[PDB]
Amino acid sequence: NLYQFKNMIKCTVPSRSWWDFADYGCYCGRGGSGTPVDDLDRCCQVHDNCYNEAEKISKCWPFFKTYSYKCSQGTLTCKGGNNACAASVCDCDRLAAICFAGAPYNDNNYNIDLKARCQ
Amino acid sequence: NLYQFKNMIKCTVPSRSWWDFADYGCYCGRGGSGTPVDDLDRCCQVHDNCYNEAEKISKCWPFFKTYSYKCSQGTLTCKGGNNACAASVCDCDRLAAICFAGAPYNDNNYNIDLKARCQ
Amino acid sequence: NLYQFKNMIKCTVPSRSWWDFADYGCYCGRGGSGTPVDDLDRCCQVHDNCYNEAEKISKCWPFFKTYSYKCSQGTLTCKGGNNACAASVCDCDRLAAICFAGAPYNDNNYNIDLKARCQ
Ligand SMILES: CN(C)c1ccc(O)c2c1C[C@H]1C[C@H]3[C@H](N(C)C)C(O)=C(C(N)=O)C(=O)[C@@]3(O)C(O)=C1C2=O
Ligand SMILES: CN(C)c1ccc(O)c2c1C[C@H]1C[C@H]3[C@H](N(C)C)C(O)=C(C(N)=O)C(=O)[C@@]3(O)C(O)=C1C2=O
Ligand SMILES: CN(C)c1ccc(O)c2c1C[C@H]1C[C@H]3[C@H](N(C)C)C(O)=C(C(N)=O)C(=O)[C@@]3(O)C(O)=C1C2=O
Ligand SMILES: [Ca+2]
Ligand SMILES: [Ca+2]
Ligand SMILES: [Ca+2]
Repeated sequence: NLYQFKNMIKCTVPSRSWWDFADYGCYCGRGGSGTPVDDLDRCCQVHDNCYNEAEKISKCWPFFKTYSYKCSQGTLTCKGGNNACAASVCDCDRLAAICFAGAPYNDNNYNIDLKARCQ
Repeated sequence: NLYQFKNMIKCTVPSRSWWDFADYGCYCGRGGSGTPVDDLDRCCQVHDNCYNEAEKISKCWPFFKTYSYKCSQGTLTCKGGNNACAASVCDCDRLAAICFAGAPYNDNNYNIDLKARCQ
Repeated sequence: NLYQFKNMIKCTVPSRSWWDFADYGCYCGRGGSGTPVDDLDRCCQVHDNCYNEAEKISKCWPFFKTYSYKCSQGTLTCKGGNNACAASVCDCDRLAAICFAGAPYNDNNYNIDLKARCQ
């Protein structure tokens, strides 16, 4: 669920606030419309796409779905007892958190004008 | 719930992203403040009002409330086994999805400045 | 949960829409980044901090967590049957609602540019 995604990002990107990723580029916090502004934005687009696949599972609602995972010393693991939806959502979150850690954060892409950038 | 509202909009407006309706005018994604910018915005105001009525049911929390419905060939039906809250929320969503399909989407009303338009 | 926070604000600030507080300053609707714009924004920062403490309880997810409370004649009380998470979240919400009632609302701080104000 949303909180667990936040916590995964805290796990792999402890130096950044959740808020920095919650309104960034055309896709971080969003979906659809536009050319990704940079590589971090592309992480987010990939995450959105991953959630769309997870949503093909009936009643699978990624931001609402609780899953089981562990953050240990900056490493994320999704636990085996997750149901199909939980497992899928957990992996989407994990892969994104890892992607975010590697992508450089561009201050110029925070809280951008969607009309200007994302058509 | 929120996902189900998204899916209803996908049912009746399959050519548009959810994101296009998630920050539009003074009311799509919002409520209160302002004169609706256009007829689509008015759909959203009506939807907000509908949710306010549903919220008169104790512990009825529209964006969180799961309901039962079916999208078939672009037609939405709310199912009979819904509890009072579920039934009300489902109908609010259905009527809005239908409203959105008919209202023309004005690019100039996406992601507008609320201070400029919605006081 | 989020709806209950909204309702608490309705209890102590019945003359204002929820939407007025949902995107105000650097912290109302947000967290991290920036110097609070005014005393109301400081209420919100305090609320965010309070939620961070509540989140130290395992699986305590403030915006998702249902709690028991009563609004009577503009006075909020958190009820005794709340679990640890519910109790903590309820108090965070209560204290914020009270803070919001006392803090003057500055129209110039609604829906501000985060890049301009909150770095
Ligand atoms: C619309 N989408 C399917 C859902 C469904 C259920 C939800 O519970 C939510 C969303 C959207 C997401 C978007 C995310 C996005 N970001 C990842 C932080 C984001 O753009 C914000 C934001 N800062 O506006 C959210 O509202 C957000 O945090 C959020 O609270 C959401 C949320 O609460
Ligand atoms: C405040 N309101 C009562 C609630 C309660 C519970 C929720 O779970 C949520 C809301 C607000 C709604 C607003 C809607 C709005 N829209 C319909 C997409 C919207 O303005 C956004 C947005 N793009 O900022 C959301 O955060 C939003 O999608 C959302 O995620 C919400 C949401 O997650
Ligand atoms: C990210 N944060 C941990 C969560 C977790 C679960 C949630 O269900 C939600 C959030 C963020 C909050 C932010 C709040 C904020 N405000 C208090 C209204 C806010 O900035 C908005 C907004 N207008 O964009 C929300 O999306 C918001 O209403 C919301 O719907 C949230 C929400 O739905
Ligand atoms: Ca590159
Ligand atoms: Ca008209
Ligand atoms: Ca002061």
